[PDB]
Amino acid sequence: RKKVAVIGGGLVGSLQACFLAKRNFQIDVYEAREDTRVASINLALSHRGRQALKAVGLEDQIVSQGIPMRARMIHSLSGKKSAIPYGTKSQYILSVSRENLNKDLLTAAEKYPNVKMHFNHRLLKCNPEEGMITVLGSDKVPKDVTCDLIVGCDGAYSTVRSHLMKKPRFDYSQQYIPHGYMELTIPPKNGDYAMEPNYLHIWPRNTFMMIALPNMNKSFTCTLFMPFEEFEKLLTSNDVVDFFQKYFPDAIPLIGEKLLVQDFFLLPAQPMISVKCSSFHFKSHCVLLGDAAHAIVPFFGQGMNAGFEDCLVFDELMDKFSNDLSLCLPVFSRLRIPDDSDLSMYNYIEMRA
Ligand SMILES: Cc1cc2nc3c(=O)[nH]c(=O)nc-3n(C[C@H](O)[C@H](O)[C@H](O)COP(=O)(O)OP(=O)(O)OC[C@H]3O[C@@H](n4cnc5c(N)ncnc54)[C@H](O)[C@@H]3O)c2cc1C
Repeated sequence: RKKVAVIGGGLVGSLQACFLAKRNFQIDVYEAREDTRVASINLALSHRGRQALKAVGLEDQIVSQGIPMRARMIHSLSGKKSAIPYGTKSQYILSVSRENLNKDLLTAAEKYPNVKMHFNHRLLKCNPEEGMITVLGSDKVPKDVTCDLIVGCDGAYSTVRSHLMKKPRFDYSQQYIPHGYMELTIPPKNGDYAMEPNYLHIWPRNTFMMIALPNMNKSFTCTLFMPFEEFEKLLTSNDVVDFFQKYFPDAIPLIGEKLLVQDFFLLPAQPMISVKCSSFHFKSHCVLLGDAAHAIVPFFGQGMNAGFEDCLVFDELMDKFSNDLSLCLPVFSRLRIPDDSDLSMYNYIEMRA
């Protein structure tokens, strides 16, 4: 039995646990955060992402909890709506709860005898060549443990990644992009959806935009993507309401003015990083999946779905190369990296037609 340390019990980490569990590895997952089953909110799941769940027999489980989006609904500056179908049926996407997907994936990974969950454990440091990691439980005693394979599934700020990268003469490397994001809610109207549920709703503007995905509880979660330069200018409730009157006129009625002003100032806008690694593996000891390998901002694509495909492709290599990691890893890097727009920046011009 070969020993695997999966760093990160998020979306990709939990998925990968299931894939590896099928291959009779000894898998220990280490999640810094607490078990969410005791203790953004939406995502669009794609056809490609589905395939990965199906490969571990979770699809129908997760699909039943999801609301299908079969077209875009565009909200123009004037507050008018227009529908745009997806070309192919395979472009349909599914709105799913982030939290509950993570819950389901974790339970699925525990259904396996050879999987043990280690919550409230934060990788402080690791050694790739040495196959050793340094974790930290709540008891707060740095204990070091060895392993055969380290799977960096520890998200956009991967600690595993920080150890696999070299560190040049003068680090002229910006981490964050100039855009930030903020979540709002369109609540139900009369115990039902305040707009058309089976659409991805989009308020495209040039340098900023909002999107809305439906929830099972008959609300929509909004996400507003804006340069910090713009967020900076919205200091008061009056500023916010003014901004929304001017750029998202139909949104205020849907969200409600009070609710908007409350939720807008719960937190600063959340920053985002755009990174890609030259390689997703070290030797035969360490591989990166999900945002650890490629942190994809939503403007340029679909991070979860990409990470889920990471798992699928990795699993296909394992079949292909009979669990030989010396081969799977390097080939994984080579085959994934070359896998490269609903949320692009544009003005939407209303025509007479
Ligand atoms: C606003 C927004 C909207 C998005 N919408 C979509 C969408 O619609 N569709 C889509 O496909 N993608 C979407 N994405 C991308 C998607 O959220 C990510 O790409 C995806 O969650 C990556 O999954 P992951 O497992 O790699 O990382 P994560 O989900 O971030 O999980 C990483 C885990 O590692 C843990 N961890 C971190 N450091 C340590 C450490 N040192 N020790 C131990 N554990 C650690 C964290 O606690 C976390 O549980 C969106 C992203 C953003 C920011």
